[PDB]
Amino acid sequence: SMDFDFLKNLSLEELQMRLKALDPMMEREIEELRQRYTAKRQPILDAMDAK
Amino acid sequence: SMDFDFLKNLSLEELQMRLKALDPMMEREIEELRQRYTAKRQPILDAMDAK
Repeated sequence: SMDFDFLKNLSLEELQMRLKALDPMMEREIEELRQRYTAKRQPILDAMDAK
Repeated sequence: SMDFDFLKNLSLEELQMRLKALDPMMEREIEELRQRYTAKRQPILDAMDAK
């Protein structure tokens, strides 16, 4: 793949660092997702309150 | 919003159903994040293997 073609040009140490960064990056994305879902919830709550 | 104007129409029962559905929806999106980040590990590992 293109990603492999790019990554093969990096040092081993850089590749090790990139591998280790994935889990914390994913965890931050999950936190972002939770914040986006508060904004999905709110209009529904607002509509309930307007009935 | 046109979305809010839609939601205001809905019965309380319909709003409750939508609010409750957001939980499995968010969890499904967390599962997709897991898949996306595992995609990402593979080419890194492949580039490491190739040294």
